[PDB]
Amino acid sequence: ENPASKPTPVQDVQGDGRWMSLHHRFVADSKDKEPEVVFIGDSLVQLMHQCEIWRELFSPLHALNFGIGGDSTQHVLWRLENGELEHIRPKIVVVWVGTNNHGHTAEQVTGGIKAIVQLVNERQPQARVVVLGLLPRGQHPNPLREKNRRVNELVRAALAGHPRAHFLDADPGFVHSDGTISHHDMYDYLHLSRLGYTPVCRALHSLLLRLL
Amino acid sequence: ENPASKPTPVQDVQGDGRWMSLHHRFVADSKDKEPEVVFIGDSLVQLMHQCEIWRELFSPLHALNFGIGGDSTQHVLWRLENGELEHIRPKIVVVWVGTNNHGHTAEQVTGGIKAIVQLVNERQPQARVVVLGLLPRGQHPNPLREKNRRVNELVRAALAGHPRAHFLDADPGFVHSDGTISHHDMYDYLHLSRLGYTPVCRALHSLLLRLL
Repeated sequence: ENPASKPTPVQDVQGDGRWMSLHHRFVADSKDKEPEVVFIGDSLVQLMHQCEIWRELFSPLHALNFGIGGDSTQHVLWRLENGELEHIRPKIVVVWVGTNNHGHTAEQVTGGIKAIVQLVNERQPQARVVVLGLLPRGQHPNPLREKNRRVNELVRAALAGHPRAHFLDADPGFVHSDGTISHHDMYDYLHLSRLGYTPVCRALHSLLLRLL
Repeated sequence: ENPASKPTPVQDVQGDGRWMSLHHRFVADSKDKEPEVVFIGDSLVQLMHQCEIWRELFSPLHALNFGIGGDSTQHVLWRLENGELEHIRPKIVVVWVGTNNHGHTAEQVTGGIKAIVQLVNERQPQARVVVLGLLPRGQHPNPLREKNRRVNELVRAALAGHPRAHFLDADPGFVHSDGTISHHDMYDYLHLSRLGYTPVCRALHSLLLRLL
């Protein structure tokens, strides 16, 4: 198996059960609500709900945010299989995950993203899927930039022939000419500041509006 | 040794060097600035700079935020020893760390907090130190709540006899009568929402103003 595409929950090694609490909250959300758009992924998804305004762009679209910080592809795959797509019939599912897949190759991460798209295509066949590219990270040039770029190439190639599957590069050019990423854009060179989120969210929002 | 009080940097096992970038940024901050207050700790400190307004309460006090998500006590101790207290002469240092010290007992975590206070007392003897209590976490009752409470008891007892060392319980009562924490307060039952931050920041700000 590709570990990136074998669905598995996060194991609690801390003791407070937070990841399963989040999953259960989302399951309840889907049971009780009727979203047009559901967003799922890692902290870049989750903190959009706080740290960008979410309220002005995405709230109007009738959206649920199932981001969880730290998730890898296989965790998002498990969550979609285990309740978060039940009781709903979204028009669009937005996926943003793979930057946390440490120890997986770029090809394995791509297989995890492809597996997520396929599950959504099975469980929610009416939905369009939007996959976001993995953003650059690290203050300076480093292997995860190359990795992330290579996933993006491979995912873009995989989705090119997919009528209702859409790859979106949301990066406005966070890596400057000198190789650096500004902490004004990503405060810790991974996570977006409010300023970082603006261009990202703008780009997503445009696409969503087109599709919708 | 108590692992919580043996200073050690976070080892990069991902490859993008972000933790050392953050440390180096803070070192540069201290080299170039003249804070009256420096805040140091984990993500509860770091995201105050974003996710609470920071700008209206803490900015006026001439403050630097050296929070880093994921740090344990020993990481904060290393960072203070390795450059982040150089070139400055703050009136107050605010410490908030120990919730991430997984695998350390409550007594070991307390020893790490005590070690941090002692280092600040050595390197910046004019400064008052403010330690925040560890907040509850997890949606429901769990061992980390008891752990965190027990650190708070032990730290409060340790600091009681310390003229210029101040323990602040900033918890307004996030654990409700039914044992639960609301995701409106902590979106993932650890990290504070903007709403969660308001009472916390209010309480800190009051204390700071008294002291100052």
